Amino acid sequence: LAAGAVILRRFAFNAAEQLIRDINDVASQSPFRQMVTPGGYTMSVAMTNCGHLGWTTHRQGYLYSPIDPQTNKPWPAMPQSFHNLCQRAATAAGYPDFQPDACLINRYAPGAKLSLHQDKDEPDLRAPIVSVSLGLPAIFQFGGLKRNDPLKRLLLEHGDVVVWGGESRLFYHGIQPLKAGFHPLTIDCRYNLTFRQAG
Ligand SMILES: O=C(O)CCC(=O)C(=O)O
Ligand SMILES: [Fe+2]
Repeated sequence: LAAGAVILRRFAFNAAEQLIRDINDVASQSPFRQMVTPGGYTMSVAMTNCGHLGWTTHRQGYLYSPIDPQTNKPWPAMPQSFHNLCQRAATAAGYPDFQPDACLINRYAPGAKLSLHQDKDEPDLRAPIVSVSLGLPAIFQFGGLKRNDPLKRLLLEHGDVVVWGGESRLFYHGIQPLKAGFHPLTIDCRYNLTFRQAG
């Protein structure tokens, strides 16, 4: 249960293969990299971005940049497959006007994890975030408006799309260590795309 959240399991099943081809295309321009947090610690999840803006870590904290700090070049353009799926999911969830200008791409290797955090780097917290999972299943955990609220667990599997809007948009959340396994399309990892209106 998550007020404001719209869970569309297997919604992206049909576009999965194409999405994976485009993730590889994006990674060819802006390679996956394990960003270092302001405290000086390497994240276990590997990331990259496509679209006008990209989420990244900085010395002063977190922020969106139109330039890839590693390549010093713009992030790859938002592929059509990405925009089309996000549009259908957003509209289906009730957000037909949602127009993302950034897509953070996370890659989870076996054991990779993402500790509890809030996504508050966006200008308007009223705009939802569309999440698309691919490959191996992962346990998504979330709490409440506070970092010490009751944590709930939700398994996200290949093709699962969740539109995080309303109150859920501000919930603390994370991903538990990815259990080892095999998937025909991603082999041994999980991918997650999150579309955001960062501009
Ligand atoms: O991988 C996930 O399902 C969570 C992605 C996320 O919330 C983020 O990276 O900010
Ligand atoms: Fe997040």
